[PDB]
Amino acid sequence: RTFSEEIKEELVNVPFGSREEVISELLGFIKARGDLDVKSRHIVFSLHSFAASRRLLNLMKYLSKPVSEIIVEKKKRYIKITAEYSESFMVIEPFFDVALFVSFLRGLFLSGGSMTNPRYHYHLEINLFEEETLALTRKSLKDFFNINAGIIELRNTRKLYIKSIKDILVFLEAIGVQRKLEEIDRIVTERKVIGDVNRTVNFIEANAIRTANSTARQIRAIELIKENMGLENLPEDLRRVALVRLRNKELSLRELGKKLNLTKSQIYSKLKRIIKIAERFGDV
Ligand code: NA
Repeated sequence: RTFSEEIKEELVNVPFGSREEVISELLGFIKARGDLDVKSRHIVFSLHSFAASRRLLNLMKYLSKPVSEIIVEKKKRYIKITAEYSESFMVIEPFFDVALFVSFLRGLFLSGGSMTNPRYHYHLEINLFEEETLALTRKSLKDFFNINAGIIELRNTRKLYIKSIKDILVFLEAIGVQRKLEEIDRIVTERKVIGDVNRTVNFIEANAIRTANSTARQIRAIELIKENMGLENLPEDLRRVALVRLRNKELSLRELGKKLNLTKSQIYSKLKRIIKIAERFGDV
């Protein structure tokens, strides 16, 4: 089951605050996915969500309004719900009020909205044809909940989207999601790693101390060999490595390697051999 539909399942039995909030949520369904025909007295809803379809049926039941037909129009296939038109449906001003607006948002989201699995993306969207509706919705999201949302063009439709995981949680909780807010936080909190600047400094020092102690140990090993047997009496490939280290004592192993067409690991293996040889003569 998609993460999005799991969120929508939580909303199927959210309370019906009042008749006004019920009609406001229905208007959300109507605006997003309703093909309205006042003359023939019907509304055709096209829904890709079963959670959304069940919520729509529960709203119509609350209002005591009959739904006449439920069919699948033959992934791209969708649910067609035909219901009776009532002028009361269109009388509500859904933005005027945070209670009315939250119900409108729930309707918009259930019918035409979706949300990405936050393990992969931060994305919650609402698809809508009308341009005014989307702008007004975006303004009310900001005024009421301080939620910043962008807008996207798709020719067939336009998308309102929220990319802040903070704003997404506020949005979801506002419309009545509960269980899944905990799962989202466990995912968000688990991607995080916080702080210690002193731990960072400690780590950087430790690596620098390792590198310095190694380099000193290389130099010391080369000096002992030079004193006791002569570098000229090393195997040719170790001899060049000993000289390059001794002549370039502040270079990294990578940079020492470049001077002999050797990789860092190659020059490092040779330095280890040189140190092994120098144990003969003294502490290294
Ligand atoms: Na050199």
